[PDB]
Amino acid sequence: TLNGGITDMLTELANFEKNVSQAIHKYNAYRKAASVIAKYPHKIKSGAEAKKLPGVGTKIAEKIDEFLATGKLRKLEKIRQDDTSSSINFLTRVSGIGPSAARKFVDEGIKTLEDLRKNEDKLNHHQRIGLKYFGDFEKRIPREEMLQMQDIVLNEVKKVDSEYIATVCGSFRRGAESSGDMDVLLTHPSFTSESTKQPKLLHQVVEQLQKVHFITDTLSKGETKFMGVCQLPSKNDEKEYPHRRIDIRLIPKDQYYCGVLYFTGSDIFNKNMRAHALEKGFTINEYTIRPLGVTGVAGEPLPVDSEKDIFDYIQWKYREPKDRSE
DNA sequence: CCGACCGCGCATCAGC
DNA sequence: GCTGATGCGC
DNA sequence: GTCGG
Ligand SMILES: Nc1nc2c(ncn2[C@H]2C[C@H](O)[C@@H](COP(=O)(O)CP(=O)(O)OP(=O)(O)O)O2)c(=O)[nH]1
Ligand SMILES: [Mg+2]
Ligand SMILES: [Mg+2]
Ligand code: NA
Ligand code: NA
Repeated sequence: TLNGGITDMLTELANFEKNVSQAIHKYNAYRKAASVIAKYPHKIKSGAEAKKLPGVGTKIAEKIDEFLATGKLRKLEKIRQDDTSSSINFLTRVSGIGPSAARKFVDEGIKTLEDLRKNEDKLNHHQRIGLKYFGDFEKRIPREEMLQMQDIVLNEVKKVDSEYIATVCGSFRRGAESSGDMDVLLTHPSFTSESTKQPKLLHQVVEQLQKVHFITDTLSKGETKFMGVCQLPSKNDEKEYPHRRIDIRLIPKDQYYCGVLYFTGSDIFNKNMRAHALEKGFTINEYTIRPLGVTGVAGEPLPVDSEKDIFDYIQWKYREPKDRSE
């Protein structure tokens, strides 16, 4: 990682605009620029060299100049002194508290972790679990645990039916040696884009993962999506593993390829692929890649039998999971 | 200039 | 109760 | 904040 200083600074700036300014376009601008800079294999030596990058414009470039000259931006160091902004930033780091609730709590005089662990009657279920596992959720998962976690889920799924197919995606499918969480894609033949043949098809999986105590908390559940907590088992007098965010996404089997494409990401990569789908005359979601007419008409689902079928439509040579860590 | 800047599932609230 | 907008997350 | 047209 060649320009950690610059990319860090942009991530700070991005977080501030999102959490404190509630300026979601400025946030996505910083996030893009942080991404392209994070991928560029020269060590940036001036703001001018960095303005040659796309998504880096003038205001970023002058920030990049001030930061190599001094190791800092005073904008950020002011943001770091201001008690109210700092407190907001900090509360967003609890899962389920975003910019709106972070500022509400700070206006209510709730600004630190103690205050939360005392006004829980003001937290909803998600925020409650979030603070409960606050330290754990800040920790990364070494890939070796991801593999450990992978065996449990995939084998517990064949127990409910051997026609379930599960594919870990997220940063694990991109090849990271550490992940924020585990993201799991769920396929069954009896749930095409049409027949809801067997209901509770995703509840089946979840409940079985709860029997064997792999899943231990729930942030949200639905026919298509489960956000919860999981924990690896440990040996005698072996200390416990940290509790981990787990996401499970059930998707029609005949739309699998747009499922993995969505779920391996990254999130920025999907924004750039989907924005480029739009320039080429298509729209892409988790389910389909559709044509557009000059009239805002989301056209008719187009046939894909490979991930690369998606790329060819928008005229992209295939990028391997390792290369979409944008 | 300035319009666009990804697309969706779930929880919760307001309003009726 | 539903519907529609909003927060928050993937 | 940055970009295409
Ligand atoms: N289109 C789109 N896809 C997204 C978005 N956010 C996530 N995804 C897709 C792509 C994303 O890869 C996947 C899971 O998102 P996470 O688990 O939150 C982040 P991951 O990439 O796994 O990295 P980690 O921090 O966990 O190490 O859903 C989004 O905003 N938009
Ligand atoms: Mg992930
Ligand atoms: Mg996830
Ligand atoms: Na530029
Ligand atoms: Na949060």
